[PDB]
This record gives sequence, C-alpha cells and structure tokens, in this order.
Amino acid sequence: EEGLDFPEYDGVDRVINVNAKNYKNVFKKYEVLALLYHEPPEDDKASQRQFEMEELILELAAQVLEDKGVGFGLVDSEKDAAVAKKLGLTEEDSIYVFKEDEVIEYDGEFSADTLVEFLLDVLEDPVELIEGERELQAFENIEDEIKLIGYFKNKDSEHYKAFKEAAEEFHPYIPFFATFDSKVAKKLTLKLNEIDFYEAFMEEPVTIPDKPNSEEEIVNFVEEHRRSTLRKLKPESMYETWEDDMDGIHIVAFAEEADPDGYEFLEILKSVAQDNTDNPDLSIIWIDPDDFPLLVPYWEKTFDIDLSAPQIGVVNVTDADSVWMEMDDEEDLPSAEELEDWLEDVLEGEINT
Ligand SMILES: [Ca+2]
Ligand SMILES: [Ca+2]
Ligand SMILES: [Ca+2]
Ligand SMILES: [Ca+2]
Ligand SMILES: [Ca+2]
Ligand SMILES: [Ca+2]
Ligand code: NA
Ligand code: NA
Repeated sequence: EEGLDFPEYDGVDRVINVNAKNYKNVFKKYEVLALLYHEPPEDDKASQRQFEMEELILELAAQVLEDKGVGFGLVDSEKDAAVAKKLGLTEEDSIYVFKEDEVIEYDGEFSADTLVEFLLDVLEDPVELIEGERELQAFENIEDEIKLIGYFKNKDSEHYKAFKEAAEEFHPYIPFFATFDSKVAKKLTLKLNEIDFYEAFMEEPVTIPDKPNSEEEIVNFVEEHRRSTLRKLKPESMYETWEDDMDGIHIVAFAEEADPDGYEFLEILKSVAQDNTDNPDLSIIWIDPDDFPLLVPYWEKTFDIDLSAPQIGVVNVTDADSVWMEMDDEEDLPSAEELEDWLEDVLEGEINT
C-alpha cells in the first residue's frame, strides 16, 4: 500500500507530424483536430526553446484529451506548405481547430489549461436547449459574454435550422440558446421565430429585426454587434480582444470580482457601459487579474499600479504607454459619473473626435 499517484504527464509523444502523406487519414481519425501551423526551426537556441515549449504544451493537452478523440498535429510552413494551402492555414505560429465542416482560428492563450477548456467547449453541441428551470436560470445568469436566444416550433423548424447554422459559425465563443417551450418563451418575452441578442453586461436585449431570420441575417447581425461596450479579457480569446483596439487605444479596467472592492468597481463599470451602450466609439476591457497570474507582475511593473486594488486607465496599444486614474482607497470608489468625467478628460486630450 503506497497510495496511487495523481495522473502525470507520461512523456509519451502523441502530437502528430502532419504531412502530405498522412493528413487525410489524420482528419478521418479525429472528430476534433487542433493543428499548430508553425515556421521551420531557426538556428538560435532561443527560438528552438520557444518551439520546444509550445510543442510540449500540445503534448500535455493531447494526453489529457486522448480518450475524447481530440487529435493534435504540427504543420510546418515549409516542409508542409501544400497541406497548409489545402487546409487554409495562413497565420504564422497559430493554432487552427477543425470540427466537422468548420475551421476555427484560435486566438487565445497558448496554455494547456486554456486549450483543453477550449477544446472541451468545441466538442459540445453548438446550440443549448432550454427546457427546465435550472437551464433557464443558467441562461439568465450569463453576463460576461454575448448570448443569443431564439424561440422555435421544434428542431425541425426551418428557422431553427438556420439558427443552428449560425450558431456553428461562432461556436464555441458565442453561446446560442433555443427553446421550443411556449412557457419558456413567455418568460423570455419571445414570439415564435424571434431571436433576442444580449450584449455582454447588458440587461435589455436587442431583437434581431425582420424575423423569421435567415442564417445570413443572424450572422450579419452578430458580426455587426460583435464588440460589446464592456467586454472581459478571457484567456480563450485574449489576443482577438486586444487586437480589436479603439483607434490605437483601449480603456482598461482591472477588477478582481472575488474582492469586495473589485466587485463594487465592476458594478460601477457595468453602469458606465449601460449608460453609454449606444456609443460605438467606446469599448472598455475588463481584466480580472486572478485570471492571468503570470501577467500580474508584468502589469504592475509596466503600468506602475497595484493590482490588489481596482484600476482604470487608457493604454496605447503601440507602445504600452498608459495613464491610470488616481483613486484613494480610504474613500468610496469613484461614481460612474466620475469615471466618465475622467475618461473624457483623458481622451479629449487625444488625436480623435
Ligand atoms: Ca508536419
Ligand atoms: Ca473555453
Ligand atoms: Ca421580447
Ligand atoms: Ca428575415
Ligand atoms: Ca453597446
Ligand atoms: Ca491565464
Ligand atoms: Na463558450
Ligand atoms: Na476574481
């Protein structure tokens, strides 16, 4: 009796060298396939070590997800240029995820935790059905992401099928929910074939106009409303969010949700968002420092702030130059009006509008 060990990385290689000769068979073997499209090995040790680490991160994810039929592979942009073309791999050192007839160009954190969570989400069906109270309550409780909900006759409705096709386009980043139950639709205030879009952190939805909606109408609407006034930086999508800057800058708020002050600040931020939701020139990024433990020292040093307290600032995406609002913690946090006033002062002395 020694006592069984927790699972451990076993050092067995599972990541596939995907090439011209095997790529068709690889796609046949796995229902979900994650492929790292990468540049060939440079001569310097630094580059080789960076690649070595990325590959092992994939190995860890591959071990974890082996039983679930998720495969992992490498496509060398030189040795495997032809495979890349056929598959549409363009972005250097980027992960592409394949499920059925969909390709996803992953733009999140390169970590085993984040990748595994993402791929488990990918494996799920694209539409969540609401039948019970638990499920409806779960839907109502979602705030930190855009969500859509539609009421349809049944799974065979042409309009449900269009909704599902649209859901697949954004899977798994934007949750699509459906109900076939008139009582549920009643509580959600949905007419038949009506689809309500809830912007992140917004209480009131916007109904997609011109129902019943084609797949294209839904996709167009979501794309047009893709950027919420307040959005959360999430590991699974951090790079896409950060690269979607507001003319060279982001307004960035740090708030630890689990902390009393961080929670209060978040409620204030939500008020600011709600009061300015119609302004297309405004996006605030909420970062919870608890979600990014490896970046906290860097942020505290770079921005010269204490992340144990709520913060709000404006960051220049070009050089990481920034300015942060002074808040005395011996008094109440600034009100929504005060935050808006400060943002106006900072941004009025700028290059636009
Ligand atoms: Ca390869
Ligand atoms: Ca995820
Ligand atoms: Ca309604
Ligand atoms: Ca229509
Ligand atoms: Ca808005
Ligand atoms: Ca993280
Ligand atoms: Na998701
Ligand atoms: Na938190």
